[PDB]
Amino acid sequence: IQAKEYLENLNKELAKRTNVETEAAWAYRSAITDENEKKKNEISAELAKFMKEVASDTTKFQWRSYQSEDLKRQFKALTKLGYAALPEDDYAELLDTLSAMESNFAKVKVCDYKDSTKCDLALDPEIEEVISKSRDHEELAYYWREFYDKAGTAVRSQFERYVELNTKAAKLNNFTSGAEAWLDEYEDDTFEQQLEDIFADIRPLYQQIHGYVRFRLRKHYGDAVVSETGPIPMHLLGNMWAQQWSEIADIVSPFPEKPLVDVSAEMEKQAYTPLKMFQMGDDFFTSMNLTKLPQDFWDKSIIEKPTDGRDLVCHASAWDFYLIDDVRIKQCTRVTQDQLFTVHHELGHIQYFLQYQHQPFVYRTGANPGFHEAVGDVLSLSVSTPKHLEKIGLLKDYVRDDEARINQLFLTALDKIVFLPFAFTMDKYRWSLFRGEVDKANWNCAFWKLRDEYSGIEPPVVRSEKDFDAPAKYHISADVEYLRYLVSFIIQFQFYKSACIKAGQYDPDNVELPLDNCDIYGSARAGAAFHNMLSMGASKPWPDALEAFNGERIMSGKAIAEYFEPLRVWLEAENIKNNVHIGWITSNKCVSSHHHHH
Ligand SMILES: C[C@H](CS)C(=O)N1CCC[C@H]1C(=O)O
Ligand SMILES: [Zn+2]
Repeated sequence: IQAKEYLENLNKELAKRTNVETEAAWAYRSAITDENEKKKNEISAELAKFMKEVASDTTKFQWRSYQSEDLKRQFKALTKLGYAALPEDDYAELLDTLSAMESNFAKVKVCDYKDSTKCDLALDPEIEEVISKSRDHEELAYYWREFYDKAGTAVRSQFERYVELNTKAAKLNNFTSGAEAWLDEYEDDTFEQQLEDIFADIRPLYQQIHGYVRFRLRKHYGDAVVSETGPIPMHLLGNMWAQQWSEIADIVSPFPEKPLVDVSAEMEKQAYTPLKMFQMGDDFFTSMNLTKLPQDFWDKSIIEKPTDGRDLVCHASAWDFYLIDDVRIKQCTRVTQDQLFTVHHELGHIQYFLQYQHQPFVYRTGANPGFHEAVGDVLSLSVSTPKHLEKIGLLKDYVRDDEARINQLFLTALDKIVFLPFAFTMDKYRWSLFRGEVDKANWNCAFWKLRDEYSGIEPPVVRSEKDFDAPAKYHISADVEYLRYLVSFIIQFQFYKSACIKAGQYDPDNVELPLDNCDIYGSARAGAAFHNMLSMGASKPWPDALEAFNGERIMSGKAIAEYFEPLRVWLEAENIKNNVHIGWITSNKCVSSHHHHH
């Protein structure tokens, strides 16, 4: 019998019913009120029951024996019930606990280090600016400590029941745990190992940047503050979680003398605005014959932090309302070079949305979560190059010295190479929890030992099992899988390298056309490749989506390394010239107790 009629009917409903859920999720996250929180959870509970019933109806159709896939593909996916598999009581309890951590994160406020009266400083604007600009280790320590105690510790209990229900829901779907359930999204039994492999190839590179940054930081802050051979004290790497270090390029770039690609201040001087930035981002896509932003986007998107005293979630995000042309972004945008990439990052999501609207709801997602987080980053890479920044006048007079090129790759290494091990630890940690590998009595150290092993970083002050820091990371609090980023930072280079080749910008043979300097801006063959891939949306396992992009079907490290080759070689020499220590000894920042009040 034909269920193509069934599925078509059903997807159309799901897309209708998810629309409702999406408007409540979006109202909440634009204005955190209990009422909005209640409506939001209400809708999901409702949707959850529909799914349960929709799931039992499919027992009618024995698709495990059907003929054509796609159809046979839509059932395997529509019957994979996530948290909705949980009985009524638990699903609701999960939503509550899930709401608790999300709003706790977003509602954090600390008191200004030099004015204990204020206490209205928030993470997005204020704190992120301090961690990023201050050069007083004691002040960055203050803000580190103040933020991790509120954002992580305060929500340890909820986080524990979250893992419990997460696990419960995963066994309810025939998965080993929540861990193996996330991995399933990549449809490949050897995925984790492929990633463990690639990380190994780039690690050596990671351990040359590490010792170097540590060299300057220690030269700048001093021996007493940063020690040689020891892991790098966070709070000093310019990022609350140390996932990216570009913010401290003013003190660790090898050539601050040679032009620094810091368009950030030339932006502010030119009166750049959030709106202008989105429009610039709209341009790149249309330049590539990609789809232009629809009218609902400019009408509904929130692109600047609301000015009232209301609470909201401001960790940038893009929304697919599952209709036709109703896509919106919510960003607390600021005029700075990092935010500029972010806009593009977000538009990468929007693009994908538009690219697969026609697809049956079930397939309206990304081929492999990795693909979703990479689109917009590929354009960002182009925008970051001297070529494209001069072309738009955000870099007046610039000379490609040679040692100016080193900066152009080094400033990129702090966000792209450096990130690889951070994102890997994020899920390795949550995987070890989902799997019963760790004892609740060691939950907070496993996280730090893990930040130690892979990143060589440690907290500003001693923490203990009394604290719980993992939740200080938005995604841990909001339950958002993180492996998608690791995969993105790898393959986004695979995309970029092919785009530039299809575009007349990259030639491996001769020079004058180096990978780190193509712009693909205005490239039609590029957007073309980007259309064959995006338009598919989950309709096929990812090896097929990629193959639609460049004929290849494998994920590899042959992209970042080739891109950062000139940097890697420049460092080895430099590290011997300065006698720079490589590698680090285990950390002494995870313990338990100890006070001097007798
Ligand atoms: C806003 C995006 C997701 S749409 C995000 O969370 N990113 C982008 C890069 C890293 C990571 C982060 O902020 O931790
Ligand atoms: Zn994203």
